[PDB]
This record gives sequence, structure tokens and C-alpha cells, in this order.
Amino acid sequence: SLLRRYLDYPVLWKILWGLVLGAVFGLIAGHFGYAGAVKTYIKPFGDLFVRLLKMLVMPIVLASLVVGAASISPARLGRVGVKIVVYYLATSAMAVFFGLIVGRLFNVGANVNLGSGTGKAIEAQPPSLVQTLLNIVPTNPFASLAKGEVLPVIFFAIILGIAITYLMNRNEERVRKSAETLLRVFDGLAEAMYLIVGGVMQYAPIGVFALIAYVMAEQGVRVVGPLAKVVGAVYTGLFLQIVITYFILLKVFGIDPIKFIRKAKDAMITAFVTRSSSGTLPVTMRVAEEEMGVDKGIFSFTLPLGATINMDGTALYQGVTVLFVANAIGHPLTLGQQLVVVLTAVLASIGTAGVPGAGAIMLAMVLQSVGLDLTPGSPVALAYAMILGIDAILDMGRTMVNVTGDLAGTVIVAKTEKELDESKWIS
Amino acid sequence: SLLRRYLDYPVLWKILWGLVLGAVFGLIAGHFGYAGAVKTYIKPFGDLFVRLLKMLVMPIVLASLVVGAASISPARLGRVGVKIVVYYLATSAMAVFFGLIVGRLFNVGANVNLGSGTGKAIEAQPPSLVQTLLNIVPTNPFASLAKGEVLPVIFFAIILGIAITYLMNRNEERVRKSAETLLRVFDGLAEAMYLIVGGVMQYAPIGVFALIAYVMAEQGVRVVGPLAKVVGAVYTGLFLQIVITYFILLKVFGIDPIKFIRKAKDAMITAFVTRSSSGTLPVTMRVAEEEMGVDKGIFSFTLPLGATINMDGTALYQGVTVLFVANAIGHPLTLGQQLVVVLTAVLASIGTAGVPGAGAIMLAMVLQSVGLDLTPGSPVALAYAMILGIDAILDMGRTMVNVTGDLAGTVIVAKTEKELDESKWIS
Amino acid sequence: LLRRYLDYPVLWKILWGLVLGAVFGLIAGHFGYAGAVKTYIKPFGDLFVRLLKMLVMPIVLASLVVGAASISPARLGRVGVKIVVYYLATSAMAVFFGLIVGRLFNVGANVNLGSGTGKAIEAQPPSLVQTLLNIVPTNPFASLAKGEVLPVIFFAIILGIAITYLMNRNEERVRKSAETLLRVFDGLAEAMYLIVGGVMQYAPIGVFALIAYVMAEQGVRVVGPLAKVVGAVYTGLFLQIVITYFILLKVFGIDPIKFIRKAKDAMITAFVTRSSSGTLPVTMRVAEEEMGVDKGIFSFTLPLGATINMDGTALYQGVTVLFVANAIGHPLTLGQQLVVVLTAVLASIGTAGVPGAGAIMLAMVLQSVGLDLTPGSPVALAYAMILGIDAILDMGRTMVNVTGDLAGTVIVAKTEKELDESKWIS
Ligand SMILES: N[C@@H](CC(=O)O)C(=O)O
Repeated sequence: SLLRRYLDYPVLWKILWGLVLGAVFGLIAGHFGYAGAVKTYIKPFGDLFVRLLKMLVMPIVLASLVVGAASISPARLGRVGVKIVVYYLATSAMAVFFGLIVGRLFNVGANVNLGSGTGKAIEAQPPSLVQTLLNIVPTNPFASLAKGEVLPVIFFAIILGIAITYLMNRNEERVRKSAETLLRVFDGLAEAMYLIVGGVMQYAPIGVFALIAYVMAEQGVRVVGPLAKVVGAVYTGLFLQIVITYFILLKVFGIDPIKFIRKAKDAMITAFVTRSSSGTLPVTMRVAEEEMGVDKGIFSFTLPLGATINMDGTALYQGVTVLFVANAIGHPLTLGQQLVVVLTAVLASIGTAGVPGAGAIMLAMVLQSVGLDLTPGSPVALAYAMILGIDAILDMGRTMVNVTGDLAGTVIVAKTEKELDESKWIS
Repeated sequence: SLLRRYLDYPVLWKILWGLVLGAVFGLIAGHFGYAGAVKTYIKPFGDLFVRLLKMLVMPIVLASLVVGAASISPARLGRVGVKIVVYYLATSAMAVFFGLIVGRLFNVGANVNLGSGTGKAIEAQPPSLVQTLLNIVPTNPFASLAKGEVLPVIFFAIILGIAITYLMNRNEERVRKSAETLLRVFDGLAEAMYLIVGGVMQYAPIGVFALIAYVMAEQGVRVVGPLAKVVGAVYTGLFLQIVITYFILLKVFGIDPIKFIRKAKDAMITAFVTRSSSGTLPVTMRVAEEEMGVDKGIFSFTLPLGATINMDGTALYQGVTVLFVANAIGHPLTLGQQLVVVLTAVLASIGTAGVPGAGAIMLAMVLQSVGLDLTPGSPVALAYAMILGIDAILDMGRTMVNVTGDLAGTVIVAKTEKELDESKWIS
Repeated sequence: LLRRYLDYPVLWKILWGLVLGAVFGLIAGHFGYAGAVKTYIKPFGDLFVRLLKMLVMPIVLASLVVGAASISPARLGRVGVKIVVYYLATSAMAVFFGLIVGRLFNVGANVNLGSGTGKAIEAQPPSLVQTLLNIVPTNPFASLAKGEVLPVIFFAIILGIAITYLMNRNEERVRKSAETLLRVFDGLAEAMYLIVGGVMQYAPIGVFALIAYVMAEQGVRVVGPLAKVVGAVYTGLFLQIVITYFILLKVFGIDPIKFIRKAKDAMITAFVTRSSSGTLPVTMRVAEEEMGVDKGIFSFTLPLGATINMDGTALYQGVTVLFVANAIGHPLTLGQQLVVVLTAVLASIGTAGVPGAGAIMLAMVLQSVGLDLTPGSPVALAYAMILGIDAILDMGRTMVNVTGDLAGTVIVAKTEKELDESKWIS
């Protein structure tokens, strides 16, 4: 059938085709003179998609974060455990930092010009940095769920997950079963949200097509050029991410980085082509075993984690594309909420979906966190539509660096613990 | 036994007693000089009742909708399943349409002097129709739970129910277990709220008596006339719905409706007398099997379901008694809300208990859905009290189409696949 | 330091942090950098206060649903009525003690803030009927998302009762569903207690900062017409600990000096952390293994009394309203002081168990008279002189908010004979 074939095409290439068809439809609707004809009939689908996607930020944040932070914690993390979780969070932070640096350096979204004048958010007195830190702990977690605050809910969710996993070890049975049932509730909620995200991203082709037809018909923006600069900035950012972060870490931890790249090439290409991080886990394991020298005790637990919480390419994408959305609507980010992006792109990666749409939802999450809202109609929705349309071209490098990150963390861990076979690094 | 005889007197027949006693007490203490004293001493009980009745709407709507959606989702509906569920939803929508039609024909609440002269004219300028349909989708489900928006919560709850059952049909045992646990959480919450609704409806005679005593002894408004109009508008609505909707909907399927009613009379009058749509399930099943000729597999699946999600009588009762409120208080309904009422009534009939007093919780929910809040002390509360008072005269009759629309759709679906042996519908 | 600061017992590592904070605030706010503790140190105190406020709504929703769902309604009614009568009696007696000590010390005596006649003579807004109605929430989620503890307490109790009715049903489906919902709420309460036990490990630094900022800014500003209120309020608290509670226990055959000797831990855990709903685990570990109260009694009367039983906030909301009305230039009326028995109790019931929640609700208990800030009425002078001295009054008046919880739980558990009388024998 037609609708049954529409749900079979690869969802990200469907979204990219939606963006392209939306751009051409808008150019035509300008070439003909039917601006209102698409602003009244084609826009409602765009607003429907924007709302249908912005609905899925708070439930995912809460449930996914609770489950993810209950999966890793000082309770069930041993010696390899904390030494790899510290590494994952540190390298995700450096990845978001490289994202923001390379965004400002490529001047992302500086020449799209779809804002609403130098205003509509005028404050002239931003909050201090220490206050921006204290605002992470919420005075009332339910009021921080209702008011749509993302970072306080992330903090409370992580704390609740750690507390539950502390409970699961207690010597009583009532507390153990209570903690198990609470974690199962949050697991069910997070996975139901992943199904609904699958459905919303199935719809997303039409949503992006509408939000691009409306913007290309109503006014004239630059969506053929700044998207090229975002692709260039993302890929140069991932290149720099590797050849700086992982190279300085390997050099400072005794490993020879040229050898690491020459051996990790197999998992890198496999994830680049296959385009999936959790689907290239066997090949990553095979490379870490037969090529690096990591023992089974270190990479039978690190890689199944580094394929779930070490999202470096996704973090750098959430850096540079947040910066594109911010410079696009004309509200550049200050050095006080350029760190909120880091915090809620590192913590929000501690629990991440594997479904197609784990970058877009997290980008909407970082947008709602840093202070830009996705209300239907605001140019934030239009710039997010352009980024979501380009998504299918960034996913490849995203997953390549995603699987190079944990493959470079396993080698470091197994070397620091003297459980790395030195015989597989020389001759 | 000082309370037990009161608590055991059949509710909905102590509510009508509360209404009549309130009317007569407001009469005898209205032209005796005690209006201030009845507002200071008696009306606080009606205030407490209105607060206790608003306390239930959000938890009951969220939990009941989630469980009902997960009960009739497309993940478990077969062929007869969809063929009967699209019927159960279309007939409820047409039933509320007939309710609005017949409630604007009789001018249900036109001769009631609630509210004030005009109040304010700025209350106009509603959002467009398509903007309402987009406002069905919530930007934040927790923010729609807090702000008391009962239609977006309905949508999110239906979505979450369908997601939870699509989970329960998954292969991974961990996620199936998590989905079962989440569904049992929502089931337990819905059942606890049904218990609380039972308690509140046990208290409701005092609340209706107090509100009626206050409104009578204060403004001596019409309570006999307009209630004799709404009881009669609802009954003409029911009669018209049977004789029009079910007759055309049986005749367009080759089923002669005359003999349909002639052989459904037994179940009809049994549900009319017993005032229970669930307590007439044995008679409904025997009359669908023997006297009508429907195969076993169909009426063993559509009657136990239709007695819970197909309420074409309370749908029409809400469609008429929300016109009653919106015409008595002095805020006539706009076409942008004569559709919110339909969607809310239809999607709220999807999960209902049948507990005596759950046809008025749906009315409170529909009121909170169109905009008319039950603000305590405001004319919406007094009009809703006058409606809830006459909940026996309406119940005896609207418990009959509730189960006529069950064996009127079972026969349709049995005919649509040749399980309805025409040896019974001949001569 | 490795695992050292995390394995020193919490009581005398919060008390030590408080002592170090007092001495540091003094020697650094009297001698050298007195404005650096506002930039570098006070933010840690703010982090601690926000962490304490984070754990009030879930700890009063879940720990009340699983509290009221563990008592059969037959005993729940009796315990609830007994404990509500007790809380209200102690509150209406604490306000009276506050009034008599505020008229005894003559608080706000040598302050003439420039008022001619003073508008504090007709201050009778409240009705108590709309107040008894506001207990019932019109929306439970909207009363959770707004930090209202009384409506959510009502809903949590009426939900625990519904659950303990459901677990006696014939349908095994609804039986299992109610048990699963009860397990969710029990797990939420237990996780909240673990989070509180983890926050009390940061509590040394938080108390250090919160008291360093005060003992640096108000190191010398507790002399003059202000010391008297700190000398009155505290005396008030002393009387409340010594006259009311003791006598109450002396009526029910419960040794008072032993009661204090046993509640020492909860007293010094609420006096330094300033929150009566963040010392709830330390109060439960005192009522169960040192007092001898059956779990069904305290598991409900402690999460309830942690918020609605404040016999110190009331005794503080009497002396301080009397002070802010005496600094205007006219004492409190003999008949107007009786509404303080009703407006400082109805404000000591909705007030949340968080630090510095007495000075905030003091604005509401002053809205009974409702004066404006700058001109003609020094209600933001004789209340800016109090908010600056709050974190000292907000330490003793939250020691009695948990001694009241413990005394009421001991009374209710001894009247119902569910108290283990093998503990008070020595
Ligand atoms: N912090 C106090 C409340 C207050 O003083 O306002 C307590 O809960 O004990």
C-alpha cells in the first residue's frame, strides 16, 4: 500500500527528503504567489509536529534519566566502573565544548537571518554563573516538571536513580521489591516514550516538509548555504574531537594513537556505513579483543556501556546545532548558558535512546534547557526543522565518533589497570 | 446504625432527594428571612462538595484513559475488534451530535437566571478550529496535568496506553515486565480513584442539597421548569438516537430495524429496570445469542467490551447537559467548543466504571474541557448541581441505550462477516 | 580524607560544622573579609537549602500514602483524630506561650521607627471556613506543582485509605494492581529517605556556610532591641519544652527527662539542619529503636507531624508578629491577640518543613493587618530587622517542631498501648 510503504523507508532519509521537498515547494509557492495558501493549509501540520515532538521531552527526560542513572552508580560500579564512567562523562563534556568552539568558529547560522529583530528576549542582566549552577537543584521537583525545566528534572532524576539502585542492595525484602517495582515503572515509561518517539519521527517527514514549505514561501531565508556550513562544522568538529581529545588522551596515557587508529579502523568504518551504534557492538568487541589487547574482564562491560552512555558525536552535534539554532534566531548564547548546554548534553546522554531520533529529541531537550522554547511558530521551530532535515547527513559521522569514543576509552581503562596486552602494541 | 441506613440508601435516589429537599428548604427559608444565614452555614457544604468533585477529574481521567486505551488498542484488536471499535466511537460521536442538536432545539437552560446580566463581552475571540485541534496535543503532559487541561491529558493518556500495550506485545521479557508493571500502576490508581468517587457520590446528597438551598434562598431561580425541560430533552434525544441512528445504521446493513427492536425489547427493558449497563450483561448475551442469532465468538467479545467503552446514552446526556450549563450561566457555546465537547465525551467514554455517579464525573470533565470550570461559588457549580440532582430520571432511561447500542453493533458486525444466521431474521 | 568525612557519624559532624561555622563567621566578619563569605561561602548554604527544599513534596506524598495505607482505617481514624487533637492543642498553647513571653520581654521596646499612630488595630480577615475548605485540593497535581503541603497531605491520606480498601478485594487483578501502586509509593518514600541520608552528608558544609554568612553579617547585629526577641523566642521554646510537653507526658505516665534523653538525637539533628522534614529519617530511627513505638503509629504520625505540627514556628509567629506590631508604637490588643492564636496556627500548618519558612509565612500572618513596605508604616523595617536574624531563631524553633512530633507519637502510641514499655525501664 501507500501508508504501509511510507513506514518502511529509512526514517532519516525520509526526513531529509521531506526537507528537500519542502524547500522546493516553498520556492515554487514563492515563484507563484501562494504564500497564504501554504501558511494556512501546510503550516498546521508543521505546528502539529512541533507540539507532538515537544510533548516528548519531559517524560523522556525523567524516565530515561532515572533508568540510566540507576544503571550506573557508585552502588554497582566496581573498579573499572567508575574509571570508565568518569571517562565517558569527561569526554562527552569535551565533545560538547568542541561543538561550541567549532560552531562559533565556523559562524554557524550567522547568515540565515530568520529571527524577529534584536529583541523579544531583552533582559540586559543575565543571572550569575553560581546562580546558574544553584538552579540545577530544584526547590520543588514537580514544579520543575510542570514549568518545563529540563536541567533540574535531570538532576532530580539522576539522584532518584542512584537512590533506587542503593535500595536494591538493602538486606530487607520490602525495600528491595519496592525499589524494583519503582525502577520497573520508570523503565516501562521510558520505553513507551521510545515507542511514541518512533511514531513521531515516522510522522516527522511531513512535519519538516511543512515547516520548510512555510518558511520558504512566506519569507526568503538561506537554507541551502547555512545547512552546508552546519554539515561542514559538524564534520570538522568530529574530526577535531578525535584528533585532539582522543589523541591527547592516548598520548598522555602511554598509548600510541596512530596504532589505536590503525586498529580501530574496522569498527570505525563498520559504524560509519551501518549507521548504528548499538548494532556494531559485536564488531567493536572483536576489534577491542583481537586488535587492541583488552581482556574480556574490561571490554565485556565497558563496550555494552560505551554504546549506551558515551555519545560523543551526538554530544558535538548537540553543541554545534544548538549554536546554529541560537545564532539563527539572533539570540547568541552567553557564557552562562553555553555551560547549561554542556551540563544538559552530558547528563542527558547518561540515558539515551537507541531508536532513530536520539539526536533530534536530545537537541530539543538542550534547546528547552538552555532557554530557547519550541513553541509552534517561533523561529526556533523553523531552525530546528532545518537541522532535523539535515540530520540524515550528520548521523554517519555521529555514530563513527560515538563508537570511536568507547573504543578509545576501553584501551585507556585496560591500560591503566595493567590488563592491556602490551604484546599487541609493538612489532 | 445511624450512618449505615443513610449510606445504604441507593445513591442517585438520595441525590434527587437532596435536590428536592434543597429546593423546598430554600423556599421555606427564603421568604422567611434567612438568606445570609443559609449562605454562611449551608453553602460551605456545597463548597466542600464542589472541591471534592473537582479533586477527582484529573487523576481519574489520566488513569482511566490509560487503562482503557491499553485495553482497546490496535495492538490487540483483531478484525472484529476494529470493526466494532470504530463503530463504538462513531456512534458515540453521532450520539453527542444528536445531543447538541436536541439540546439546542429545546433551549435546555434558557429560562434559568444564573450568572449575571452579561458579565463581560471580551470573553469572545476563541482560537480557530484547526488551532483547537492542534491544542489537543500538549506541549508538556505534566504541565497539562497541573493546569487542569483535560483534553490534552486525554490525548497523552490514550497515546501512553497504546504504547504500553505495544510494549506488552514485545519479545524482550524485561520490557514486557516493565510494561505490565506500568499498566498495573495505572490500573491501581484508576481503581483507587473509583473508590474515592464512590465515597464522594455517597457525600453528594449533602452537596447538592446545600448548593440548591443556597441558590434558591438567594436568587429563587427556576429549578422545576428548566429541569423538566432537560429531562425530556435527554429523553427525546435518546428516542431520536435509537429511531434515527440505530435504524439507519441497521438498515444500511440489510438488518430490518423493526424486528431488531421487537427482539431486543427484553434486554432493553431489563437494562431500563435494573439501571445498570453491566448488570444486564447476562440478559444482553442471551438475547444476542438466542433471540437474535449471533455467533458465539462475536458476542462474547463485543458485549463485555461494549458494556464498558460504548456508552451512547451518557454521551448524549453530556451533550445535552453541557448545553444546559452553557445556556443557563450565560456563556453560549461556540462551534469551536461544540467540537471539544464531542471529542472529550467520545474519548472519555473509552474508560468508565459504571459506578453509580460516573456519568456526572464525565460531565464535570467535559465542563473542564470546554472552558466552563466548576469554580466553587460560581454559577457553573450551581447549574451542575441542578443537573446532578436529576440523575435518577435520566439514569433509568440512559442506561437503556447504553446497552441497546451494544447489541445494535454486535448484530451489525455479525452481519458484516456472515456470522448472523439469517434463519432468525426472517418472517 | 578518603572515605573519612563520609564515615564520621552525621550528628557530631553536622554539629562540628556548625561550631566551626559560628567561629569562622565571627572571626572573619569582625576582623577581615566580611563580604567574601557572601560570594564564596553563602552559595554552598544556598545549595544546601535548595537540596533540603527538594525533598519535601515527595517525602510528604509517598511517605503519607504508604503511611496511611499501612493502617487499617479503623485504627487510622482513631490515631488521626488523637494526633490532630494533640497537634492543635500544642499549637494553640504554643501561640499562647509566645504571646505571654512577647508581652513579658517587651519585645521591640526602644525602637521608634517613625510611626505616628500605627495601623494594627483592625486586622481580622480570616474566616477559618475557607481555610478548612482549602485543605481539599481542586487539583492534586496542581497542588503538588505549587508547593502546597496541606492539600497534598489530604489527597495522600484519602489515597492510602482507598488503597488499603482495595487490597481487601475479591478480584485478584485489582488486588495485585493496588499492591503494585503501594509498592511504587513505598519505593518512592524509601528512595527519598536514602536521598535525605545522602544530603545529610553534605549538611556539614551547608550548615557551615549558612551559619558563617549569618555570624559574619549579624555577628554584632544581635545586640540591642533585637537580642531581646532572640532572648524571648528561645525562652518561649524552653518553656514549651519544659511546661507543655513535660506536663502532657506527666499526665500519660511517661517519664519526661528520659524522653529528652532519648530524643536528643532528633533534637540535635533538627536544631542544626533547621528543617523538620529533612530530619524525618533521623526521627523515625528514634521513634522505632529508641522510643519503642509500633511502626503503624509513627510511620503515619511522623510524616504527618513533620509539616503540620510546628509548636515552635507558632511560638515564633506569635512573638515576632507581636514585635513587628510593637515596633510601630502600640501594643497588641487584648482581643486582637486571640486571632494570633488562630492566624499563627493556620499559618503554622501549611508552612513547609524547610529552613527559613517562618519568616516567609510571617508576611502572610502579617497580611492579617497588611501594611506596605516603605512609607508611613515600618512593616518592612521591623520585618527586615527580623529576616536578617532569622537563621538564629530558625534553629531553636525547629528543635521543638520535631520534639512535638516525637511527644505526640509517644503519647498516641502509649494511649493505644502499642508503645513498647521495655525501653523506658532502666
Ligand atoms: N524549618 C521549620 C519550619 C519553619 O520554621 O517555618 C521546621 O520545619 O521545623
